[PDB]
Amino acid sequence: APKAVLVGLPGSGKSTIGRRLAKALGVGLLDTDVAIEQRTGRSIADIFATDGEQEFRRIEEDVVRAALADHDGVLSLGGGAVTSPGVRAALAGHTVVYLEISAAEGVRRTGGNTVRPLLAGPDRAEKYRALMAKRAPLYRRVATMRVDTNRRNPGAVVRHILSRLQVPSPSEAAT
Ligand SMILES: O=C(O)C1=C[C@@H](O)[C@@H](O)[C@H](O)C1
Ligand SMILES: [Cl-]
Repeated sequence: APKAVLVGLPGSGKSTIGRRLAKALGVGLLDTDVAIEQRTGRSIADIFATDGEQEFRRIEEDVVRAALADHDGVLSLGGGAVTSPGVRAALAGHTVVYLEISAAEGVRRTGGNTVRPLLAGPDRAEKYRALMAKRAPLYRRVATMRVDTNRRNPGAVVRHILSRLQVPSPSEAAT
């Protein structure tokens, strides 16, 4: 079972944090969005467009359940997986790290490299805020470790997690 399952919104640093955490632990990194494409040979968008949302979610849940069973390292969950009741059920009992950010912080961090993100109009930021209002309550439900990542360097976030994922040395009996 995974050392840590990472959840959060775009802008939470989830990709970078996952890689860095896996590097520090020396464990494998499995991203469920990548795994779905590797197992189907179809892009995320293609699946949505042809089989529909519900079928994408069923495929994703199968992938997530298999990873929870078989993967020992860091598991990075796609951003909509927790909308599936079966995924929230399957997570119970796992170590689930929620990289928590505010709506304002998320909007800032998903603006990209343009200097004047406001000039493109409010629609993208409004859709982001809507997404956070829907997703954040579900991430708080499934979390076992909430980590405030607002204005923190990704290395500090990794240290915070590592200090709360320590494993004692085994006894003689265990060895
Ligand atoms: O927010 C979502 O529901 C999604 C997030 C991505 O990680 C992908 O799993 C896909 O684009 C759906
Ligand atoms: Cl690091």
